Amino acid sequence: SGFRKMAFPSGKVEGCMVQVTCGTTTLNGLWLDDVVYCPRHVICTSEDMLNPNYEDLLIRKSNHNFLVQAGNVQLRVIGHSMQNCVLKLKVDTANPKTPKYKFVRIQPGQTFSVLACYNGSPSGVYQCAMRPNFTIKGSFLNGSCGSVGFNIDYDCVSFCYMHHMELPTGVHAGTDLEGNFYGPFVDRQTAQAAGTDTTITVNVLAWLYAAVINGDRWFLNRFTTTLNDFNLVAMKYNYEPLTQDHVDILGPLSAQTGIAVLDMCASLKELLQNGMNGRTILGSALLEDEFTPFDVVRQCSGVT
Amino acid sequence: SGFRKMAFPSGKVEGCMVQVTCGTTTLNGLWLDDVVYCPRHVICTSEDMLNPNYEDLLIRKSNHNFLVQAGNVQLRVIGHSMQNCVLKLKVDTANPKTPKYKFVRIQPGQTFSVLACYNGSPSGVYQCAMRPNFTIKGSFLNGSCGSVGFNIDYDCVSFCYMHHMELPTGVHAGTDLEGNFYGPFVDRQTAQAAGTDTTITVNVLAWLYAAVINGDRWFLNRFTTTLNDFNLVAMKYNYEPLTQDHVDILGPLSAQTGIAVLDMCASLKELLQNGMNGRTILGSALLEDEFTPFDVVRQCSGVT
Ligand SMILES: O=C(Cc1cccc(Cl)c1)Nc1cncc2c1CCCN2
Ligand SMILES: O=C(Cc1cccc(Cl)c1)Nc1cncc2c1CCCN2
Repeated sequence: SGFRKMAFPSGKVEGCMVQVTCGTTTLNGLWLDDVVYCPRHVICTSEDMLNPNYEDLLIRKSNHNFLVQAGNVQLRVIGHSMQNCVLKLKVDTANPKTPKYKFVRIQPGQTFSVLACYNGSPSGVYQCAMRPNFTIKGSFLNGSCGSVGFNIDYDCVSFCYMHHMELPTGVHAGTDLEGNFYGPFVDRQTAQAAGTDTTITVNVLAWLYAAVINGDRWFLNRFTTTLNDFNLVAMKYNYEPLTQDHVDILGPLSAQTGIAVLDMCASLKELLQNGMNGRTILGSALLEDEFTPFDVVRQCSGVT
Repeated sequence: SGFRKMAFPSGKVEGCMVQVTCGTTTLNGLWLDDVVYCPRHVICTSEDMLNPNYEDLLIRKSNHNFLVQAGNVQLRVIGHSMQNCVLKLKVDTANPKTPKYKFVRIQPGQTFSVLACYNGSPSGVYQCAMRPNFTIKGSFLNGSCGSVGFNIDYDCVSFCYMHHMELPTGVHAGTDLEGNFYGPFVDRQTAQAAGTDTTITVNVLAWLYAAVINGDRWFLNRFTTTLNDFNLVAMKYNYEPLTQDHVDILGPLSAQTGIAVLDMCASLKELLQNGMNGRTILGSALLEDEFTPFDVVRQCSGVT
């Protein structure tokens, strides 16, 4: 029992982290096979970031201008190319610690672990979610760029995020491993404001199921609702609309607890309308939305 | 910017996790050098746990009864000994992945990362604190025993906890790596109730400093207080008494923000008395106490 914001074990990803320096800029790179992936803004100075023309800036760079260091050893760069907002640096050595891996582009509401790095060295690991406004609420300082987000399925690492920037609002934006940003963000130091950060309803419901499984049941009420009635309330509280796909995904949690999905929706509706009244659920005074239904099943079953 | 409940990168500890089986019981072991450490209740059946005489149960066990598996390979047990509540299984092979390590016994209020494991395989990593009642609020299922808690200082892993049991209240108890339980708990299936789970005041203050550093300042007020006045309020709210040692430890955070420790105490006093009023601090609707002052400085400075 007990329910924690748990990240995947980071060892497989730690073995991929390298330092990439170009000119005066140093950030993190991801070394998989004989390619090092990193944010293309490694070629920029702080001035260049105001209005960068990446193609023009990249013309002035050669393979020997990209310094890649894996631990205390230097890797030889034998090629470089720009794919969207990432640079792919071909090195002459395949990473001996390359795990089985995939590059995936996640949807909003999906969770992943982040291995925060500086100078190619890991500092910490934490769990987060891709927000519905395509930002992440991370913990990143200067030099954290190129730190990655990932999920693990047994021995396969699915890389889904690469850190690129912090918006003026303190929230984070980045790309998938093909270099395409999540959301409308661009790698420029310009006014970029995020849209509404709505709550991931299906995740809140999964976490309510995790609470019941772990014994916190005070919020269970004698009511039920319909998808349309629930969604009227969810719109009012800036919650994402719940669909039949979401109800389907909550099926195993509904079966495990014997609480119909729409009954849990009615409990969530009353929590939104009445508040917590100074009470807590799984040690939280607010409704947690960074656990997917898959995360709840995984944590509650012990998948290694 | 941004502030997350961050765990240490787990790779160094993942390379130490093994499966230990004795009879019908399987749990996790920690393989460091040529010794595998594990909870001594690996020799017990579920019936034995009601009133175990570990010395008597251990007499019936020989080296060949302890099955140790590191990945898909079996380790040869050439000796075994009981040290307090842990078994030390001497194997014929030194762990090639043994990191630089220490065994430390932490004090209540101190935080550490847990690598939750099942069958010697890592499932997740999360950050927790040793509660003032010597319990931990973990996320452990059956088979998680022997999972460890640790801190990392550059390349040295300081192991501080080994998981042993879940109390009837859903909270967790375990030992340091010398086999001594934290708190008054015993490795027996008997009525063991935890004492008052008080809030770690110094950690709440550190987290209030982290909030100011990250821009959440609404709770800062025009008041100050004294240690004795603050402590009268802290007693009323089941908060640990704040000492001059704690004020000293918050010195760097006080200097960074320019907010005197006793001024932050007065802000915390008003938060306790008036509540949050539906507001949040660092995305939390309650006062977080599982970040030490060292954790706040580490996260806010980027120590790798
Ligand atoms: O945001 C940037 C630099 C940057 C500027 C403009 C565009 C792009 Cl793509 C990147 N780096 C960063 C990332 N995460 C966190 C923090 C920083 C620096 C300040 C402290 N925190
Ligand atoms: O508590 C025990 C077994 C046990 C019984 C009595 C004494 C001792 Cl030392 C150990 N194992 C466990 C640990 N953490 C979590 C969960 C379990 C099983 C139930 C599910 N969760």
